[PDB]
Amino acid sequence: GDRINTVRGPITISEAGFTLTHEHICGSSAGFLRAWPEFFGSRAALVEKAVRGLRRARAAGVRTIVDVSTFDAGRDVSLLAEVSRAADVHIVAATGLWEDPPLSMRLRSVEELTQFFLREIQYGIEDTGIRAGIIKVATQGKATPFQELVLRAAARASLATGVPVTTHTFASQRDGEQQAAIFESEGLSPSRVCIGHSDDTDDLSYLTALAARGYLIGLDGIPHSAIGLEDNASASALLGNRSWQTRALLIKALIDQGYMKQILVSNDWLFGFSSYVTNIMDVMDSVNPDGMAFIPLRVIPFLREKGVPQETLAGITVTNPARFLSPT
Amino acid sequence: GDRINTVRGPITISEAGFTLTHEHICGSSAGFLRAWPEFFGSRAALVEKAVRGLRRARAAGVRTIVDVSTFDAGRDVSLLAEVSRAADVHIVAATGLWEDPPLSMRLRSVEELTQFFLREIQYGIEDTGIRAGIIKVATQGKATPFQELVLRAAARASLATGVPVTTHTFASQRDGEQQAAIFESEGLSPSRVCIGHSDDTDDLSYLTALAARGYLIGLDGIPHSAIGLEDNASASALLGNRSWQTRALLIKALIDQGYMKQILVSNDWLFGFSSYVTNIMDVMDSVNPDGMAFIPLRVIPFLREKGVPQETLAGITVTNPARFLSPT
Ligand SMILES: [Zn+2]
Ligand SMILES: [Zn+2]
Ligand SMILES: [Zn+2]
Ligand SMILES: [Zn+2]
Repeated sequence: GDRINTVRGPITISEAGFTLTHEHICGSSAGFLRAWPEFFGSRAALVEKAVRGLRRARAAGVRTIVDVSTFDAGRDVSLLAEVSRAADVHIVAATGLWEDPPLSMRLRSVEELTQFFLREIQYGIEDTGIRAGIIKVATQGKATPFQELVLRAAARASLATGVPVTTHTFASQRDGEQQAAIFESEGLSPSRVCIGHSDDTDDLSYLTALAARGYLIGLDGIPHSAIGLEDNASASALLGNRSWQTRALLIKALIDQGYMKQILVSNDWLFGFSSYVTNIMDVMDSVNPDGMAFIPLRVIPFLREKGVPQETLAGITVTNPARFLSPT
Repeated sequence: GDRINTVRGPITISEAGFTLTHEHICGSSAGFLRAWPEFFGSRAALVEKAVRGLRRARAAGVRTIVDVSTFDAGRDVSLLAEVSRAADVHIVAATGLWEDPPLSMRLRSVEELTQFFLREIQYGIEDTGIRAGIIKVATQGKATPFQELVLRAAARASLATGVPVTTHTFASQRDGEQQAAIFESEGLSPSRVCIGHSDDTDDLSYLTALAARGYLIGLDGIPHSAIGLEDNASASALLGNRSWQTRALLIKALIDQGYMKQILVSNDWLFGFSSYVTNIMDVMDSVNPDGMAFIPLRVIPFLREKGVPQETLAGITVTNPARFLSPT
């Protein structure tokens, strides 16, 4: 209630500080890093790259990241703890399910899924004792029958524990509207939910319809852009053709509409990425060499020059994540 | 070449003895047993159930099982080693990919997949040092583009190492024909391939077309039957409405056609099964309380009473698996 669970234990709300609410140490699949570490060069190479990136983010002012990798995104909390220890950056781990649940998850009931999410929040992840501080869910268009169960189980786990929910959307398909409907049918407060990848769309009617009913809006992929890589079909499909400035200006748009307290900003960066095409991490790193430091080093000064007060940006990067993550 | 790799190290061909060539300790998904052991009651309960079942199989004459669980079927070779040690039954582990590859596998090239399979055969699975003795692959109808890559990578790994390939089919769709075509396009000898779940069909033209060109025929689900459970839709979809006697008589049919040296027989049993509906293991155990001992306790005497000589059944259960598994 007055503590947020991290991969190194509980921290006070004050300790979280500048917080990136949607990040990944490694976007993978369950068991994959253990079974095929050479895909990333080596496990040690992945750790070192992550520690260097988090250290640079910490020098730019970041104090906490929320790693929203789930079980099926290959979340390895022992890896997160090692990297968090070495970089002196808090890492909040996630439960929930992302875009790639295996059969052993896809065949489960809403009650079974709730047990699993509660296990990772209340007891621990695997045998590590590390407890999730957030629940991650996903749709990519209209929800599959199973995804409806996942969203309902996430609501039930959140209602039992006060831990918030954050989502993956196909933003241009307005997924947040169906996600909101399911969450609200289970009695979940919108104040406990971040509708993520919302910077993937320019539709202000969709974004303000979510914000008006109390949802937090995840503008979490600001440096994702393939402008300058139209040659590259896979990178264009993943990153889009909208500039980082266009994405960042949605932060100002929601501020100007009165929603500054409901905005959560992040990079959605990673240090390894096996769940997409080979060498995508190299392509992404050439687009954005600042990595997770892109928000404080480039987005914050950009919004300042566009006239957003520093106090407003401090509220967005410090106050909003603390209010969101604090169990309630 | 003169050794078969098991989860406890290499064994001589003579040590394999009576061998069940298609079995599972636990049909699951990667990482699932680690993340949610309570699904199986407990990890300790799963181990104990498996040790009891293997001990009963050993008392019935079984000396070796081939666990054809892949990475994506949740193969845990440390679990296999513990159960193999406690029951004094050799267990051969598998590499390859089954019906549920995650994104981090599905996006890989044929070259990358070959590296992964070779890793598990030549170096070891995860950090355990345990090496696979067989490569498992799967189609369920016409092969997906990715499944074509898996089959080709399996052929390449087999050609480099001499380790055999065994397959999952939708037998009534005659999957073995396309599997054979892809394998042969890569230069793989049919003598290194078992076309599995072949007892799911009664089509003798399909079965003899595979056997005639040299494939081994996996009659591996003999006790799978939902006769007596027409009420149960999920069990009927999984197990089928053909009797175990009907499946077992395919063994005699292929013997009578001259293929006794190409028949491999098994139960396709499991001690846990999270990749299907909840409580399926209870349903399956009520259908077949003998578990993995069903082949020696019921199928062998049944074929004897139908006139198959004991020497022929000994060739099928001892000689054929040794010839198949011996790297060449
Ligand atoms: Zn996402
Ligand atoms: Zn993400
Ligand atoms: Zn199968
Ligand atoms: Zn099987």
